Amino acid sequence: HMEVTEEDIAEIVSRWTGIPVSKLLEGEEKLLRLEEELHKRVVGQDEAIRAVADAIRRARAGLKDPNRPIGSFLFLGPTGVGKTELAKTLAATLFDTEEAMIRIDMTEYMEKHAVSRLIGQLTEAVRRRPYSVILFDEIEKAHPDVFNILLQILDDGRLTDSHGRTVDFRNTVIILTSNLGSPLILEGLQKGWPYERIRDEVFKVLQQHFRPEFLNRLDEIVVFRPLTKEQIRQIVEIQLSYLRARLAEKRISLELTEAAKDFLAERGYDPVFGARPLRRVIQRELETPLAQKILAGEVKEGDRVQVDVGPAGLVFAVP
Repeated sequence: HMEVTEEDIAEIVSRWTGIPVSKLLEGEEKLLRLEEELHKRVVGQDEAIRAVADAIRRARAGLKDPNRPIGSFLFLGPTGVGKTELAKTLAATLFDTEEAMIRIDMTEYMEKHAVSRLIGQLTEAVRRRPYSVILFDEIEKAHPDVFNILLQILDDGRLTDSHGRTVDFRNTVIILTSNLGSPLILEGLQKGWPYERIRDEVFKVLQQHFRPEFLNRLDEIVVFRPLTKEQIRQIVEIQLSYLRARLAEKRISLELTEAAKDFLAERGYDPVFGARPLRRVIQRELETPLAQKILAGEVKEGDRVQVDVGPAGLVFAVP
């Protein structure tokens, strides 16, 4: 039908039921091309994306335990290389909006009485949103008791609160994240440890916090890799999207050189936080002098701006 769209109908069903549009429109095939959706935003990390996609494909084919969340993942490796981005993108694609991602920072869940806070910070959030990606950040800091409740989610896709009434988790996607090993790998490189030492050290620290009985309940254990220079160069480009869209209103083009992107990349990426400090770097190195250039009148309506590297920082040109 022409005047009435698929979206029009889907929205009605979506609003009456509470089922996301995406979920109603999953079949109209996208599951086949879900890796490319996630690639629009998550540069690199091809293994992590396939994992997540393969897990979701299995649940959608009716091949997994129905009494479980759709997917359960442990995302290991360094921070700032795509974990949160992926989690968000995952929510936006499967459940329409990033607002459909619940983030539990386990730093607040270390001192025993933290279970009650969950059961109901967690249980209430998943009560009003049955269709949600749940992001447990740095899960290794979490207290044992708080870890026990997480297993209950992994066992039957449900969880009891204070009243006794169970909250359904069978439509949720659980992503757990941790750095464990990475800071340690950084230690041994700065301390000149032999490879096998570092490798032995990481393994035992992982064994301490995550015991087989818990990992067995997970769909995939993903280890995120550090980014290559080329991957970072694409991360720079993506991060510019908003600025470039802001300038585009006044028909202003922002055209960086090869050296320019590397410059930002160098200072906006480090092995500790990955690419997380890049935003502030862009804002300081490029967005600052550009603002000055505009307000000085040296950059105008429709102007094409060429960004190059220099000795002082970034140099700007008008052709």
